[PDB]
Amino acid sequence: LALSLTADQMVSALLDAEPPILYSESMMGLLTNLADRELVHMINWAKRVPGFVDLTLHDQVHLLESAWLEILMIGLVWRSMEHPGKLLFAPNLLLDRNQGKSVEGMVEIFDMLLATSSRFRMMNLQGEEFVCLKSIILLNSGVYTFEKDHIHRVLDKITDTLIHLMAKAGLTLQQQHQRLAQLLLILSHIRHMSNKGMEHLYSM
Amino acid sequence: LALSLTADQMVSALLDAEPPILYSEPFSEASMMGLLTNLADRELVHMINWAKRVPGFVDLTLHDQVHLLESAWLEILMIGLVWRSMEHPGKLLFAPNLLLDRNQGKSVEGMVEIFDMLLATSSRFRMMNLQGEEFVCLKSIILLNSGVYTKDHIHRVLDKITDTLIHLMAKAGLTLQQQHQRLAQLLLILSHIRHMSNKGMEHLYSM
Ligand SMILES: COCc1cc(O)cc2c1O[C@@H](c1ccc(O)cc1)[C@H]1CCC[C@@H]21
Ligand SMILES: COCc1cc(O)cc2c1O[C@@H](c1ccc(O)cc1)[C@H]1CCC[C@@H]21
Repeated sequence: LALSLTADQMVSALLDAEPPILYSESMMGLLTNLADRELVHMINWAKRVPGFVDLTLHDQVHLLESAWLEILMIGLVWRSMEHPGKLLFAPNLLLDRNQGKSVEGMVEIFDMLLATSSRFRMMNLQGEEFVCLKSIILLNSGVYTFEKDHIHRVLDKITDTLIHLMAKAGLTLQQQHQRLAQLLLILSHIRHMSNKGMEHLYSM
Repeated sequence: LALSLTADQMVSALLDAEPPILYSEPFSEASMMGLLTNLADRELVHMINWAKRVPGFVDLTLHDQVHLLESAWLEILMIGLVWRSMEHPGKLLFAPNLLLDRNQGKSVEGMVEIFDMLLATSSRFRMMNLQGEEFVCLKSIILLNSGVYTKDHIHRVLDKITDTLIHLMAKAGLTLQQQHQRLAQLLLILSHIRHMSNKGMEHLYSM
């Protein structure tokens, strides 16, 4: 199972499962087109998430319907870290705050996205950490609105992994749990952005 | 000065700051909505007082104090609700003289879903053996984290609360591994309370 993998194997597995950075092929049409092409990859990525495929098809689908937008958003935020003030939706679709105002109600979400991006930059989020957070989001957003014990052992597994990475990075015990906490609190914001995002979508 | 408190002082200050449990005054969609809102308005007053006793909160500008309370008040009301609904399986203790089960949620249009979410969370708390000391720490984190990205001072209090939480677990006898694992389970649930607050605002803003 996934419960038997070591911290290094979990990370290595997660890294190798990573989806590719897709390209942007009226504003909304590009984002939905890009988002929809991204969705196909997400699914195949989910199946590579240790612990995921051990669930019933119904649960696998419930977990994806629940977190797909948070997942797209954390990926968006991730590739935007080295472009302060901008959101890199795709290598050929990097938009800034002003371009957001273009669509109705999008400036509020952009600012939250940029803010979450600064936070990651300010924190120096590592790629190894990032893939862990993304998996935690997958297994955690639909888990309370549903197996369950399995999901919780896997989440503890990823937590161990996260801590393991910090230990190796050289952080002290106290820094380790302080960072884990900071990283996890950010998921609340991502959850919040996803909710706003859904509202913005449903109104179209 | 709040950044100078020890894990034990932090706990004491938080438990002392705790606001009181209020009482409410078949239900129709109209009266039930009035009972809940009346209770909420009265609770909000004590929350603001409680907010001011949260280490580092008053050190913030008035504009930031208002932003934090404005974005987190429902999450705070709901975590309090979930907390006092632990011992009452399948029910929500909005107040002693107001314990509603899921069926009394259908009374209001589209509230039964918020109800199921709230109840599930209550189960998770019960299931996790959530302790009052841990509970006051989460509530505080909720307050300070809800609008922090929409600052340096705020993150130190948070780190202070993280250490307290761990401290509480260490004393309880959990191994280092169990400490980090429990810390995560607790924090991942704030993600769900956030969602509930969000669906809650939608429902409230809907009428
Ligand atoms: C960004 O504002 C949220 C947002 C608001 C909205 O009304 C519509 C959309 C939004 O994010 C876009 C997105 C595209 C690619 C990504 O990697 C992430 C998100 C797509 C996702 C679904 C429709 C469209
Ligand atoms: C199902 O609750 C969501 C909910 C939906 C809604 O449309 C209206 C309300 C709700 O929660 C109630 C609540 C009252 C006391 C508490 O301790 C916690 C929540 C109050 C809070 C603001 C208006 C009312």
